[PDB]
Amino acid sequence: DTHKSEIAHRFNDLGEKHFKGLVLVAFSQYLQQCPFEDHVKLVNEVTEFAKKCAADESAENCDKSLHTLFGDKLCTVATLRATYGELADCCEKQEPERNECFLTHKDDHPNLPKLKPEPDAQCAAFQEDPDKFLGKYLYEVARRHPYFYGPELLFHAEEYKADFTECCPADDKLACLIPKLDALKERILLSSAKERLKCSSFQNFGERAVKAWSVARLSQKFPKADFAEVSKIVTDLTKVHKECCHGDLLECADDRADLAKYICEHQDSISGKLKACCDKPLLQKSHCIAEVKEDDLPSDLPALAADFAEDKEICKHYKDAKDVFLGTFLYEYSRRHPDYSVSLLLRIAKTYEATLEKCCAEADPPACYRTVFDQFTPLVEEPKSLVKKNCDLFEEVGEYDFQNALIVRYTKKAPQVSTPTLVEIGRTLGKVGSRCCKLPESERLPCSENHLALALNRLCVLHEKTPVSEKITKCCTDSLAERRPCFSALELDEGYVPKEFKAETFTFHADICTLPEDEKQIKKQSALAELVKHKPKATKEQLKTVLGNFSAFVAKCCGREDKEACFAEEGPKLVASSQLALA
Repeated sequence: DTHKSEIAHRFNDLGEKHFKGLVLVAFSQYLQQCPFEDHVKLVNEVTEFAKKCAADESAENCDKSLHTLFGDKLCTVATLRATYGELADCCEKQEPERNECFLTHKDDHPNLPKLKPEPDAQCAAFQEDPDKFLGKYLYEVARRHPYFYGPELLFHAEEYKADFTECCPADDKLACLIPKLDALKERILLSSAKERLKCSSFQNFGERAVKAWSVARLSQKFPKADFAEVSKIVTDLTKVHKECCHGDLLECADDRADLAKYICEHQDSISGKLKACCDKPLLQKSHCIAEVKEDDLPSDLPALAADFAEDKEICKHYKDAKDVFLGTFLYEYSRRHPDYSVSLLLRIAKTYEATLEKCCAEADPPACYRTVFDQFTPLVEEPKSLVKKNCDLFEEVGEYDFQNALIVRYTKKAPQVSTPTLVEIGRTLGKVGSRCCKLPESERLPCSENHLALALNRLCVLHEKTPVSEKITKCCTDSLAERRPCFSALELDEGYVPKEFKAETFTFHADICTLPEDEKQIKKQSALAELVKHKPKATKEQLKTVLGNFSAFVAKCCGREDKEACFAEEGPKLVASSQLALA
């Protein structure tokens, strides 16, 4: 078989730490609400069985697929029906039905307590049992991010470990640690969103979309890599993420390490950016490769016209070599467009395709498609200008205000979406501005739009469980490449029924005062979303004014000796008048 004992195989390939680590992740992700130590128990159990199997691969049940095994193990959890009404059902199922059911049950918004950099308790529990602590952390993250890129989560566990290692004996324990952990969780959220997108793309669009994505993306990254090489990496990487996305984390990690190895063996024909990565220890390397910056364009990028616009037998290649020719196009076009977002590239590929599909059905395809690259211009311009308008706004207005505009913007598009989601999305989209907008300008488009894809996908993912808007559905389930334009193209449904006004929603209390700023913002942005839901027609500018008024009022009442009296005295008036200020 593919390996006598997949479990042994993986155990042997990954080694215990990573294997347990990934099993922990795998398990945490599948069974998100389970006590950490029950996951540890299961991981141990499975790891134990790994070890037995590694010792005797012909042992009873060592033959079983990883999933049967892990599904089996998960299905043994105590409170299975209790904790996971859904999952129990899954457990009656054989693989892969069972895994599929299990994945489906994966909760993308388990809304678990926020992992708070709690330096003392954490440093303590890390100093007590760094293994349990990192485990916990894998668990905490995995369960919060049921699709987090397993291997990556082990890598992040290292950073998490490295953070605590650096910061625990420091006198300045909080201020060594909180920013690291803050950054880590951000890196986590982003990585998570990245992997979520990958996984969503598999789920929702299939491997070919993931592939085309990865082609576009790895072409950008590895522009000096030949197509074959990109393709190879894409196939492998797709497999990696397919596995990971399917909770086949061991395979995923193992394949990933294979891939990293492969990439590092081939770094010279892949990218000079890999050298840094390929010098790194395993997880770092893989991480580094995953996150690798795009290589310099090779100075021998081929003119694309010749093959892709001018070549007379394009239709022929298009007909008998579609995937490849398009893949090639995508590769070629993407490697020379690190300045475009992947989805843009994919849209461009789709237009390229559509244009061949058009041109080749016509009388002189060549005269039709010779202008094929020219049809990319509008595809380019739209996101470029959206990125500009957004960076401009962002620049002008700053993250929170930008988030607010985004919250308004998305709440308008999708007012049925839960406030927290809307806030989350607009918040994340604002973090996109902050991330992307400050980048060298040619990086903002790919940045914004790539990151936008992450956040939309987040919304989409959320929308999967909690479908509230067909328009979201449509945007989420139509072309992944079009998803961002689709969302961008959303505006307010002049159908949507303003959410009934509930004063309390905008009623602030002094509790807000003790909130960290991001939570006060969230509270404001939540009210803001709510202001929008209630007054969908209210312009962002009215909303901004009103939120302004709310913020001021909050700021003021928080600064009052009697915070609550302030909120109590002044809130309702503002709540009432706010409404006047809207639609």
